[PDB]
Amino acid sequence: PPKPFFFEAGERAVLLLHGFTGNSADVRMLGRFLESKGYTCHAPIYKGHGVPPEELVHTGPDDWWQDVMNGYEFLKNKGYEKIAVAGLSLGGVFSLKLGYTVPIEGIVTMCAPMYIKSEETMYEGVLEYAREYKKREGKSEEQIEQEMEKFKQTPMKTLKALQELIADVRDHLDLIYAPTFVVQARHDEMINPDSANIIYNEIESPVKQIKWYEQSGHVITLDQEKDQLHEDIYAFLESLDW
Repeated sequence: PPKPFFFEAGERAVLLLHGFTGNSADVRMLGRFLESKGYTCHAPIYKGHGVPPEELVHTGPDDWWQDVMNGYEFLKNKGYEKIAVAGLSLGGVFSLKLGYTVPIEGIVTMCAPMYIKSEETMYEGVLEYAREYKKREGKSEEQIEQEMEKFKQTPMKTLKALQELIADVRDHLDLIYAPTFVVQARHDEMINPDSANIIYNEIESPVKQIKWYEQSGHVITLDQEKDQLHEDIYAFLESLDW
């Protein structure tokens, strides 16, 4: 079972936020890299994540946002005065939201969506995540088929609220002034990659960058360009005033 992590290293702190159906392991290699460069990092786990998929469908963005805000306060309460945030997929949407809610030193958004899909299609992605989870538990083909039949007997009501969240943060991009680095996979199989241009062009931040990765998929932290990604994020964070 994944756990949140807290990697102590230096005075600069980074909150690391995972994606929908993800967990802290999606940002753990980035956390260890930043820790080796002097950055303290903390990654929460959202409610219903890092646990059986059956639990995910009774949670929604109102819950996950509380984990995000508690993760920010965690850092504050441990003595960190300045905090940057980096987020993957839905985590990048929450990074932006935190950026117009509380004091933030810098924002890194990685493959954050600014367009949505149908609720059916989003539930299809939850079903596929549940299948992979159960495959990974080492369940039999027959056992997985029985459990998935039953999983289907329960709607995930909060998918509309997740659509509303993305739309809402998009509409508030003009409130963002913190230095921001927009990261996007050119060929992203899960979201519209033009999302990155929406973020870059609509924030008000005088210090902004965007970088495209040509050989990566959506979960960019775990893909083949992660080492260059690490160095690019480090370079961005070292450029801030702190």
